[PDB]
Amino acid sequence: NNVMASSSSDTDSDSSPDRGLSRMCCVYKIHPGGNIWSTKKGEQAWFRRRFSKYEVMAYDRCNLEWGFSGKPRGLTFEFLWDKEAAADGTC
Repeated sequence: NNVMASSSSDTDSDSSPDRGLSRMCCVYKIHPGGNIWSTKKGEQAWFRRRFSKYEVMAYDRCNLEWGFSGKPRGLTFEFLWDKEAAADGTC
């Protein structure tokens, strides 16, 4: 037919949703702009932008759910890393 290669799953999720002591959050890089933005998995975050805040909740497997916020299309969400929140519990 055609040379088909193996489409492996790069983004695989072997992660505990939250460990309490280690409240893991997803850290992304928002483009354009180059804004480092993180969202704590399991809770809702608000994407603070120039003239707007967008309600969005981060899932356990690291993926977002944008609410009625209706954030702009054409933005690039580059997943940087999975990290834990700060000592106060926020990321």
